[PDB]
Amino acid sequence: SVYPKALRDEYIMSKTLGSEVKLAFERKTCKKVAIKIISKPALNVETEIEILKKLNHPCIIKIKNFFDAEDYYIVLELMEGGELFDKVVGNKRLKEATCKLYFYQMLLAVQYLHENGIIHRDLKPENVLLSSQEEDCLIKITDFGHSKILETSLMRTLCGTPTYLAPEVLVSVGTAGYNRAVDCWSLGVILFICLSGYPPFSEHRTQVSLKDQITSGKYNFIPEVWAEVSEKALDLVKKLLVVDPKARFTTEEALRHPWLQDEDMKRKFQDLLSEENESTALPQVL
Ligand SMILES: NC(=O)c1ccc(-c2cc(-c3scc4c3OCCO4)cnc2N)cc1
Repeated sequence: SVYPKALRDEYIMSKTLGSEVKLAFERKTCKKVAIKIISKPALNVETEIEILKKLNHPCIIKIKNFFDAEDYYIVLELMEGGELFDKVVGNKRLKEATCKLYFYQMLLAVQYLHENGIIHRDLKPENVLLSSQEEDCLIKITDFGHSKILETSLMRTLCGTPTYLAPEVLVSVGTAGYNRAVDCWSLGVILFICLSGYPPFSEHRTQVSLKDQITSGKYNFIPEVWAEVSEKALDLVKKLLVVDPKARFTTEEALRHPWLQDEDMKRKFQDLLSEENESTALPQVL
């Protein structure tokens, strides 16, 4: 098959980056972009586009253009560093200071989403992108297909008498409003993987079921591997891998954790930030 005419009109398509995501060039600027192809569905796409249009944050990918045709085409910022996944697969591990730089950006991004009433719901190494091939770089969150936009139903229900209201609804009031905490769990797992080169929950060399490990919260701790890692880092992971969503660390609490009170790391991030902004900085009023 071929690409839609409206797309071909503005962009020159190119190689596959991930088998789907393609490299392409905007004709007007000769600049590199990334184009995500979603085969026809509608719903996930509708929300993803609507989310990407309204969000504006350095650690969240930006949408440049959209094409609704034989298939869906979403035009995004090209992230040259690729997926974080490819940096941690094959038991590869990142140096702790890099985990801190990356994770700090993940936390800001996800905090920003929660502030804006959005739950990602699919945080994984694959949906985290690096801006460059340098190991010191900006990261951006991607893939909002599974996202949720924020209990209004329950809220309406609590107005008025529960004369006819079922018990399980009232019981659900306790935990109502903590859906965002699933993102913090996911962050916890990502941080674990990054620090250790291996996953906290798997079926490899174990007879307890994946489900069971997770609900129990008994992650596979391998002291050999973790001796390399700080006690501060490990502590943060522990407060994110908390089974009770009400007790689990929020992004704010993670951001205040001692492991993240690291002025050098922050400085380096600011550095990479303004360096990215140089491209677009208009002179301003003194
Ligand atoms: N699942 C998604 O929504 C999504 C969106 C954008 C990207 C993305 C990937 C890349 C990649 S992947 C492997 C690469 C590469 O670029 C450098 C060469 O090697 C680049 N930009 C993107 N926006 C992935 C998934």
